[PDB]
Amino acid sequence: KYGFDTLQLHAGQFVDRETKSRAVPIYQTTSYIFEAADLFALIGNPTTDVLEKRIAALDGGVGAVATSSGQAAITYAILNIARSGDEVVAASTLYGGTYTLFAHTLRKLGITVKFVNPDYLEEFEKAITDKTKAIFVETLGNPNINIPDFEAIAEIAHKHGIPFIVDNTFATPYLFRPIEHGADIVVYSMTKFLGGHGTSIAGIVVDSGKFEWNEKFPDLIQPDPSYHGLIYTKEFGNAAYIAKLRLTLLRDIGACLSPFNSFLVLLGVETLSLRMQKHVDNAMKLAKFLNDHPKVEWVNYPALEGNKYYELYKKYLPKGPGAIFTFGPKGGYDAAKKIINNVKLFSHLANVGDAKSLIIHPASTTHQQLTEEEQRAAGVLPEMIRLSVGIEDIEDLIYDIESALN
Amino acid sequence: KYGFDTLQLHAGQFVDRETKSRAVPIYQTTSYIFEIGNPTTDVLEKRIAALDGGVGAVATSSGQAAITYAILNIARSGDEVVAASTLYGGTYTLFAHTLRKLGITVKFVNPDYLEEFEKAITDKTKAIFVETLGNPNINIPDFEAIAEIAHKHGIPFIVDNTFATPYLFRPIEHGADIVVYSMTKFLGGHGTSIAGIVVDSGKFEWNEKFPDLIQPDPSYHGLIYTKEFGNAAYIAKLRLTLLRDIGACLSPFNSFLVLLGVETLSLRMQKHVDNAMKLAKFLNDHPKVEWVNYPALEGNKYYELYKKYLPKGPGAIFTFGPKGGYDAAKKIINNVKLFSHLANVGDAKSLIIHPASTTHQQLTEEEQRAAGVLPEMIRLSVGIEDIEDLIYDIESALNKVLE
Amino acid sequence: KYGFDTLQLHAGQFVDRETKSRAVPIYQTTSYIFEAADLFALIGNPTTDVLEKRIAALDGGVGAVATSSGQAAITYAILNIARSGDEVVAASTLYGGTYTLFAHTLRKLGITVKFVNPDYLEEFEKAITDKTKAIFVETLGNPNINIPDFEAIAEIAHKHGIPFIVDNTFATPYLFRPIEHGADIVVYSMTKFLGGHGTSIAGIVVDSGKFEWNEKFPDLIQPDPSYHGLIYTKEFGNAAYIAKLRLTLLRDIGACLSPFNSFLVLLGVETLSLRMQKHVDNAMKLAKFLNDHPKVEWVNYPALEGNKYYELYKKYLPKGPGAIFTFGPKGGYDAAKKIINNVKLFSHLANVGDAKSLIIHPASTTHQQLTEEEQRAAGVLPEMIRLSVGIEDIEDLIYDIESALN
Amino acid sequence: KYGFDTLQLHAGQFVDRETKSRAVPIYQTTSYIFEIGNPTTDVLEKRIAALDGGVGAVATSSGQAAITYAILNIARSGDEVVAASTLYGGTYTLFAHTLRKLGITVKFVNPDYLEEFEKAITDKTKAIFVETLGNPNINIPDFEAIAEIAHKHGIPFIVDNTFATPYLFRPIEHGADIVVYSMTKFLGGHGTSIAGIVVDSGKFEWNEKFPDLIQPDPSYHGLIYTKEFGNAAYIAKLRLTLLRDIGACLSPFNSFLVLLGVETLSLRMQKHVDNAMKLAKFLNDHPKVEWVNYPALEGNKYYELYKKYLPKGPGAIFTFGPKGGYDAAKKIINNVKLFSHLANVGDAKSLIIHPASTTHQQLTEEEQRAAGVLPEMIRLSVGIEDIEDLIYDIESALNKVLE
Repeated sequence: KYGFDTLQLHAGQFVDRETKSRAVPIYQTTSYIFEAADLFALIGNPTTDVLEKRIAALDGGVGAVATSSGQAAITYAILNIARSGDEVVAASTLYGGTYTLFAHTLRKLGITVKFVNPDYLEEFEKAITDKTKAIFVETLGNPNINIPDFEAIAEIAHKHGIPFIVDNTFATPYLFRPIEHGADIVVYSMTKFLGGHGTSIAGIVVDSGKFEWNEKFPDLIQPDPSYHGLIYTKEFGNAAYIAKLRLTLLRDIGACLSPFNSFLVLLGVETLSLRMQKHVDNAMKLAKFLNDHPKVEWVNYPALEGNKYYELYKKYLPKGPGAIFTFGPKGGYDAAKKIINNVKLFSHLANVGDAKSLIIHPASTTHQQLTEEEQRAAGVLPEMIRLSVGIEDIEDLIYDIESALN
Repeated sequence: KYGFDTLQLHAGQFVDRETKSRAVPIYQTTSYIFEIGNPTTDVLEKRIAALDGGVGAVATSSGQAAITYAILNIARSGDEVVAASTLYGGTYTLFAHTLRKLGITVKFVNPDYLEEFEKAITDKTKAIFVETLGNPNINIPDFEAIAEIAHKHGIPFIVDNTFATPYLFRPIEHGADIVVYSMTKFLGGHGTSIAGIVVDSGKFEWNEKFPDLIQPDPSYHGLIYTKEFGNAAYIAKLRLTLLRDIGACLSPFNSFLVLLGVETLSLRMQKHVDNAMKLAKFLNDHPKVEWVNYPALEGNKYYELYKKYLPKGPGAIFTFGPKGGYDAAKKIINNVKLFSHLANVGDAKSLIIHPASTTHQQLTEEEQRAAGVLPEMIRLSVGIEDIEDLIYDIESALNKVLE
Repeated sequence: KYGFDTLQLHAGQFVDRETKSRAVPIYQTTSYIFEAADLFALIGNPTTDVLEKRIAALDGGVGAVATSSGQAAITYAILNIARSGDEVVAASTLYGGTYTLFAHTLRKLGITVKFVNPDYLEEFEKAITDKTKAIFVETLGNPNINIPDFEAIAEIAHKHGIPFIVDNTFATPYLFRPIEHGADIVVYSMTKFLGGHGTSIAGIVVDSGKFEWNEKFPDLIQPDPSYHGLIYTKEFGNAAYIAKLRLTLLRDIGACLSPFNSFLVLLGVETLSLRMQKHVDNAMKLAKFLNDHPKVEWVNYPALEGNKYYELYKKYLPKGPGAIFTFGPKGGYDAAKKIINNVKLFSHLANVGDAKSLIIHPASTTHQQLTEEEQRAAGVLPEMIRLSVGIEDIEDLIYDIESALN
Repeated sequence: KYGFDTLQLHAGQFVDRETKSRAVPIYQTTSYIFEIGNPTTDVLEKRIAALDGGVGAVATSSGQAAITYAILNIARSGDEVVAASTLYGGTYTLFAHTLRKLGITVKFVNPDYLEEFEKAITDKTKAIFVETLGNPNINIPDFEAIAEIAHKHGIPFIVDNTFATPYLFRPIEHGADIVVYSMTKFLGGHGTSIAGIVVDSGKFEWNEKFPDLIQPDPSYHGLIYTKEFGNAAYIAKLRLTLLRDIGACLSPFNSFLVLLGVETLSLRMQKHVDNAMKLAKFLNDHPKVEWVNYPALEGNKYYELYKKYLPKGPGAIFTFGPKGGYDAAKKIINNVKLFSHLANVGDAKSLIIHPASTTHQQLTEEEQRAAGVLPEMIRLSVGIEDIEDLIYDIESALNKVLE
């Protein structure tokens, strides 16, 4: 039973018996020489396999599959247990890319995603049908930074015999271990905080090994004709789901992570606890600064007294409810734009989860094509600025924003 | 108007206005500051487009992803694709299992029988799909003939050109509308990087069978692709919808490494087919070899189609069968010192596999032969080694086999 | 005036005007297209240039040249101001690679290095001649972890008109800024703590711009015939030394850093303050644990009350005197070897400065070919174990060593 | 006993017993656990050794470092080297400035005059140094003749073979004892990675002039190199002393990228000299061209030496001079669209420079000509583009020049 800081440094890392190299070698190879039939009768990469086993260990899961992106990890997590004609219940407060994946791309493939408001538990239960195969929520939703009641939602999932999937991108295992709170599957965009340096697009699917695969999931308990009548729950025990994801979806769609990307993401995971503790300390200080400023109208961060999600922050995310929060300057839309155009240290771009501090005015950029009614419905107000708080000196971040506010 | 060797080295490559670097910088970044795609990857997309005579291309994380994207861009649950039975094992499973689960029924036809294609097409069919050189029979389909059958029914002709590359065959010149590659193989050429790509000709006029291309897309703010992008509608939809939503994107580093391979494509591919033909000949005359299946051998069913569609040489992959059966094959596999025993093809290095004692051992002798795998079949991917050393290595192995 | 944490993240990083990429692009290129004569009439790489400017900023210097290794950085730092027939005064308590460079490789090139005992200041002064061109010391010497009196040694250097060069590899700018204490040139093996992940061999030379180049350094104040009578102190102002190092030694010997290596080292520098604070907190706790253990004879770490360098730790290295220290188990040579062979978390290898914890018994490995008299003279005792304390959980490192001790 | 194309692809490359990966893994590590060098870099060292017929090689961070190491391994303060005057500008400055400061006097001789070599040798001389194809005159020295002069005086013959590579010339077959390369150039071939290498023949018997090789080394625990390593004494000393002490080591990543280039060396280098010769011919007949200097042109002073030492083609670099002087040269440089204006050579891409208006503009017309740079001299590095496109680009540029 090693601590978090040991595990983020060492977990899944065997020493190569050829060279004995201390660093993980970059196995930039398409293929491997055979001993051959027993390999195919029962793919992967040895660099990636370290990152896979490391994330599994940090979340306390049985195994993981890395993918080329967060988007591909989400796609794979659903398509592994949902076929044409099936349904998924999802929180409405999703990442834009997740919404369009769910509402459009998947809908065309015959998977119907029913969006509910995650603050209302009755709405989850009321949306479940015979066809429903999973409940999906984000740890901290977009763009509102809402925290769902994980245990309550998990009780609903399990009562109906479906898995609970949590996208934990905004927190990482350092701030929240969804499997400790009823989650059966965890997904990340490792592109964001897990990777940490804005270098490498990557995703991963983590299986708890805690879900009893039932008659609602026949492809997991019945002969697979692609592997000559292999039963995943017989051959792979509690790891049936993640084995099937590798052997079917990674084999067939091939959203695979380059070993070079796995390598770079591992450099980030090596410092995860250190980066994430600095992220949250900086976010809370900057949130408390803006929430007392005369040029600021409102601040939306769960750790601020009065926020609807304050009691859910203290229960589920005691170390800090991520490092992303929104605020509204006084002066509306035109004031927000002046702030974007006057910051010198915050970087103006659409992404979150870099070591560097990030700013965006979604109403003047990402959401500019939509009406204000459409923007408000999507959780975007005219004055709303989103911060992704990096690991710079907090005095420099306060100075930069305070200077723009003036 | 530049020639193949110039484009393979220069096409899609701008000089950066910051540094003016002559090499393609590796933009290993997640994000860009404001005043989708990647500038390293962009060079490779334009380069493959230019080499095939296409209007544009989208890079993917694998050939498998390129094929998936290429179909999913124009087919949804309840639609159909007509594909050749002669598919790489991974394409067959994608089509017959994964796309089936997504409610897309793929109808398999014997690509020797042009009529078998016309029969398989229905109202709901959205494309015809074939490989230039089929797995594992090394069969050349009648492209022009199949393209006419597709165009008669107002649907695109999709060609997997992995085994040929644009140097040996440009499917667009012979009626293909979309071209897909596993760049993992010969385009890459060095066995380092897994990559795919979809290439749009921009020749096909999209109709009422492809509504998401001619009608407004809710997915991208009520935009019409044919209106905004003209002949580039298909490749734009693929990027803006599937590459965004499913995100099977290619590493900038992998793009860098595939570009390095593409700079020598004409050079490598010429040596490949020069080595492949000499070795195919050698084995065809050897008294311990029962049969060799390579279309450039006189008597092969696909010789005229080689001389027509693939005059420079019909790829560098062929299947030979030793007198001696499974045992002889196993013995040759276990005795080669230069040929590398693995499951991939398309490396600069010569590769060998005996599917019957490896990949296809779980199937019965009957189930094997039903998938076009003979018990005695050895597949070769012929590398750019000295042909004398390759002949010697195989001849040395053949001398450990009985008569 | 930005803080350390901002500078380690942002310093030297311009946004590319082509792509606007937030991450530093890897410019893996041998050459660049011309506008051409004015370029050569007045080389480098744009990825490396970020790392160069970043380290200069963290040390408060005027500029830096990255090299292929710490060894090449030291070679370049001496050869830039010392020719055949010249001399250097160096502390005896040097890295093995530095000693052999100084005693053998350089001696053959006609540069005579006079070794003094750095604890005795009179010995520095007594070793200086008309031919002497520099004093060289390590921040924390090998293998004894000795701290020189930087200011006192710097007063001696400057009294005689020679620069003071400090190898700061074991501390990094987070724990010690040698230029604040009289140093004119700083060198690092970025291979070690600066890089932080045991991935990339790299070195760097940092010029203070604070040394008035005098008649003892004619190549810096007189026409250079290689650049058609260019005078470095005229053309490059206070940056004469580092400009000459680039234009002569990097051009002629070509110990250049791959842009890929510069990239990876920058990923490490991004988290330098966070990694180094964890390194020192872990080292002090493990040092205090061993220094009170009944199975341990002695512990040599400056931060322990009683150590000769305790008063010099508190003055020069208040945050913590690096993360490398030696100890002697009771039971001598054979006990030390049992410890090496029984640790499961500490990695057995010759290097220092990884995120991972490192152990070596120099008398049974690195120094095995030498006599005990020869070993003792080199500062190696039979029982001496060297630890490089990583950033794992301190409970796991204590458990691992405590288990071996038993 | 394998041929060049097989070795360039396979030599020095083991299958890893952990993963059995077919590609050379990138061992981007500082350190290794106990039960100097790098296993990625090791493959490249053995591969270049095998290609030249050498006993071993040491990779360096640059050609400049390889040359430095190669000299410093057998010379110290107070010694001498005899080098050709015809050196790449960087070698000249290393020799005449940096090595001078380290008390090593380099004596420069006109390599056309075999006698000028014998005169320059003294008691204190430790090597003879030349480039296969000199800069910028493209002169071929009489290797065998110079090797005899070196061996008569009991000193090694060192050849910079950067411009040829082992495919076009193996200096060891013509009397060289040490071979150095800038792998940055043609060995690399893709303009991505700066790298050098020293190759030891193991043919030279070290004598009392080289004491640190025949006597005990204090530096490495009183070991004698000739006793412990036999014929590999020189290359072992270089690794164990200079690579350790000065640490100009090659990135494992750079080693990976140079290996990818070396896999196609025979293929690229053949196209280079096929393009170089056609274009040299074209310019030699063009009425706006006064002179072309390439040894494969009949009438050139080095034609017989080409036909002897370099039958496949005397590299792909040559100097031409337009009728019109400095101005015409500047005009051609400013009008080319395919040739890239930069200071390097040895890329797959065609390169051009006009040293007189660029690298050598600070010198007077007199000081230029003294360094073998004519005011009208244009140097070309001829790439692997279609020769038609290269001819066209130059002809197009020549049509913006007056008569």
